[PDB]
Amino acid sequence: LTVEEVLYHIPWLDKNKDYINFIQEKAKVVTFDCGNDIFEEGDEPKGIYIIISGMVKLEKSTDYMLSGEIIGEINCLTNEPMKYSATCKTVVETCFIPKTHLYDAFEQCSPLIKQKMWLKLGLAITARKIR
Repeated sequence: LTVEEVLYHIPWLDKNKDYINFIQEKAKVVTFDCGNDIFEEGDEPKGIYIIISGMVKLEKSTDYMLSGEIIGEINCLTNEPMKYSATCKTVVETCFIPKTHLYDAFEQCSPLIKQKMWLKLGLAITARKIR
């Protein structure tokens, strides 16, 4: 509903109002038409997208992503080119955090946000192993 509410669901912001307030300063709602690419394999990472609504398909020249899922964490952490494309299979609404503002958050809010992003990715790996 609100950008605030979307940010409050990101695990690595840890429901911290100060961290969320900071991010919200440059977080933007970004909408894609059906069929649009958010990015292509090889692109430099621009930031983090949290899917609000719609369906995104990742392809490495086949994984689907839905509401609540986050795109771009690893690539923002390593600053390496994307290794897959993301194509919108419906109208897709996202909350976007630019990479530079994320890095600013690590310096001005807390370095622990970065550690929490790695944590989130580890637990996903582990969960995905079981599931």
